[PDB]
Amino acid sequence: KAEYYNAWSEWERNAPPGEQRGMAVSRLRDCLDRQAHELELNNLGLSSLPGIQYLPNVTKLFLNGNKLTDIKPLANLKNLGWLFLDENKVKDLSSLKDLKKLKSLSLEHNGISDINGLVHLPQLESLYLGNNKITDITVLSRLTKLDTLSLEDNQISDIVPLAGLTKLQNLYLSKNHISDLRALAGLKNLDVLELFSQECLNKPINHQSNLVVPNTVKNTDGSLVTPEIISDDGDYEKPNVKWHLPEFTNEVSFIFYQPVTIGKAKARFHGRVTQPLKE
Repeated sequence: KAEYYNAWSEWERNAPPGEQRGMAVSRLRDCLDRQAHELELNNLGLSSLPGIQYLPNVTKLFLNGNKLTDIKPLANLKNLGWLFLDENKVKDLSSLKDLKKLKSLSLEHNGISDINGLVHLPQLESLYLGNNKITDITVLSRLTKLDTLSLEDNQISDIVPLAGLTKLQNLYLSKNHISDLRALAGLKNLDVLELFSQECLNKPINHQSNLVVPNTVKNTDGSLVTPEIISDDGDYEKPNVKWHLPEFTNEVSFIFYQPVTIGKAKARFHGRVTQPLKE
């Protein structure tokens, strides 16, 4: 504990060129001294953590509203059940690998794209990944104990990794790039499902005066969703969206609004497909 108090003072003096490192050192000492289960470090602006070697009574770590980029210091908090890292800048989760009791992880607004470190947390029950940069969700197929998964406001178009996650009950997928719901067809245990605000972007094609674009928006059974609104006087004749474009234009689009039911869960699958055109 002398060595701990010491490490923490050195760290307190390395604030980069508005971090509340005094308050943090106070909280760390209070936590260690009382062998507390909770270490509350929210909104301190911290850009790093010192060495923390042995807080094995700590089961709840609150770090919302800091600016951490490296969570290697958390690696030995092996008894953590709840970890909150909202609005940090963490971009690799491999340092969590020995946290086998972790049940809840919040990591909103970190800008993370590489979530492969989740492979080490098969017992996770709640995972909050809203507002990140996630395109590749293939790790999530390992997280078969999740009850709650937020993936909203990411860059996800391939949801196949969720297809076997039948335990899922709360699933937030709004503000992604999802046009095909088939991966959700077996998720009949859902209560909450959010699928609004999709913005899907086709690869460019050449402009033609008679344009014919296959519809790519699919229900959970693979059937095509009839567009609601089509740009530029276009029409729909399944399976195609059609336009007459006597002059070049650089894009056309269409909007879809589809009630979905998966088990008991009811949601609106609602979004836009954009088709860029090359002259």
